[PDB]
Amino acid sequence: GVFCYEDEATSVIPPARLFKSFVLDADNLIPKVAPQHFTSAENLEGNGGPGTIKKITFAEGNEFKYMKHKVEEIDHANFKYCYSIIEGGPLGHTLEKISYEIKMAAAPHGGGSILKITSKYHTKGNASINEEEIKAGKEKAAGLFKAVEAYLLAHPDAYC
Repeated sequence: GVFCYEDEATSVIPPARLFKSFVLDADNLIPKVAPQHFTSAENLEGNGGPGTIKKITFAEGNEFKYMKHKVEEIDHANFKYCYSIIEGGPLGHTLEKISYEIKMAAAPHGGGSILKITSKYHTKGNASINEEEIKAGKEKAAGLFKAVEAYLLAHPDAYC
């Protein structure tokens, strides 16, 4: 089954900075912002736009594997980034893909942003929403939006 999760939250930053940190500099920023679950990244093969595989290096406790993060549509004009995961630790037994859709919208907050991450989980036809793996995916995605709300609260300017 595809399950469809979202975390919509409010940031100190205009969404240009919030998309440009979370998604565009995901390669170093996410692995500095939940540094316990992600260690580093590399742009594996891609044109910078969609059809790009990023390789985000990935952990539980210690470093585990490379995970492969597939860019499917970027939109800095609406501060969106849609992506996918063809291979990875979560993909590993029970999932055939995961998607993410970022949209970053305007907020009622002064100078701020609505961040969204979506994540969907395409559970292999042998497997559910892994109560183990999808409860991790939803809590680790919250990890980043909260830790980025703090880190981008301290470097609002960096991604300008």
